[PDB]
This record gives sequence, structure tokens and C-alpha cells, in this order.
Amino acid sequence: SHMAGLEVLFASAAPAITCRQDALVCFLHWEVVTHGYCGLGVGDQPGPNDKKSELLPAGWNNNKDLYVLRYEYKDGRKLLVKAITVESSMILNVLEYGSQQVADLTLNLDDYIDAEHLGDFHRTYKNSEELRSRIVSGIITPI
Repeated sequence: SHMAGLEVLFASAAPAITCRQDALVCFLHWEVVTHGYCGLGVGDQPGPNDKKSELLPAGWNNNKDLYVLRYEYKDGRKLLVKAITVESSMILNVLEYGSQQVADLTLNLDDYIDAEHLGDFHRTYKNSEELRSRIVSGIITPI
């Protein structure tokens, strides 16, 4: 049991996946999404193109140092997700925009992404299952 779709998302974003970070944030998007959420858009205030969507928002990958993404839960529970690049790592930091609850998590790109396999979804992810737990158990659960 892990939900289907990461391969698709990664295909659907494929032109956009250029750096390790991009793949990291792509994996993150699908875990947010498969656990109740719908993406809303880029940035931290709603721009003019806020489609409720499962896809990555347009310009989700413009800034390789900082990723800013807004989500909104199937039923309720809105979200502001920041993936901050630091050296060989990312800091995930996530706000429930309406309980100012806050989650954190740091991830070593050296241990999870392969820059030498970016062009191949099947070898991009070095530790799908650990990466999946850490993210679930560290960012999603603290609803």
C-alpha cells in the first residue's frame, strides 16, 4: 500500500524537473495531495491563477532555492508549504493557515535524489519508503 500517481505527476511535470530539489518537491507534492489535499497555487498570497488542482502550479519550480506552494484540503484546513534549499539539503516548513500550527523537517538531497537519474523516474528516488514515512510522520500527521 502506497498510492498511485507519483510516476504520472513526475511525467506531467517532466520538462520542469531539472534539479534534485525539483524531484524532492515533486515527491512532496504528491504526498500532500494523496493525503487529502488539492494544490491551490504558487506564492503565499493568492495570485490570479489559483486553480484548485492535483498538478503542480505553473511556476512551481522557478526558484530553485525556495519553493512556495499553497494547498487546500478536500473538505475544510488550508496550507502554506515552504521547501527551503540549504547546501545539500532542504528544509520543509509548513503552516496550517488557520491554527498557525507549524511542521518541520530536514532532508538530505544526497540520500534521497539521484541527479544522475533525474531523466528516469524509476531511479530518481533513492529511498522512496523512508522518505514517504518521514514526510507523512513529520509533516502530514500534524494536522
